[PDB]
Amino acid sequence: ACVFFCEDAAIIGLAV
Amino acid sequence: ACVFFCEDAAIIGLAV
Amino acid sequence: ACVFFCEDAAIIGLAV
Repeated sequence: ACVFFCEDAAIIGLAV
Repeated sequence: ACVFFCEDAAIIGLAV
Repeated sequence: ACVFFCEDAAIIGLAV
């Protein structure tokens, strides 16, 4: 998978 | 939302 | 195209 930068607070790396 | 980095060259941050 | 940081393990930028 990939690292998306998404709001989750703050914008963080998110594994998608 | 998530930040995507795409070229138009120049890279741009795309807000989605 | 858009650049994604994806596992390929090492995480590599892919330009989709």
